[PDB]
Amino acid sequence: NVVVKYPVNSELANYAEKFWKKELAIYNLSLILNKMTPFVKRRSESYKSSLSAVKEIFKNVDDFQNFLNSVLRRSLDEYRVFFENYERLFNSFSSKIFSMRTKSRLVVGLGD
RNA sequence: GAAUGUAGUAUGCGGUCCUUGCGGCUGAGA
Repeated sequence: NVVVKYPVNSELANYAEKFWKKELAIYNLSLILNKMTPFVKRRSESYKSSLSAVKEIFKNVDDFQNFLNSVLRRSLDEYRVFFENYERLFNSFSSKIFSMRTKSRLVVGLGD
């Protein structure tokens, strides 16, 4: 088995533990990713806080992706109204709007 | 040696312009 420890303060430690086990719903992806980092420990006597390490605490990679997308999908309404406002911002200035699909995979901000 | 008063350092002024979080790495070994 594995042991998961959270470097966050008390109370919030238990709440984040409940959040990661899908016991309680999470609506903000940035918050759970950043301020609720799980330190998954493998058979080694260390707590690796890497994305590969935190992948282990799930059933598999597909469960990880589904959980992340479900967390993202909860905020769909607020993001929709925000996108409507942003599009209204575009229409104010005489701007040109075009839409393109990701032909291949895309990753921005890999180096932060 | 004798015999002040009256008075806003104020009026106008965008910490802005130019800068890809990029570079490199076999989900493989039997």
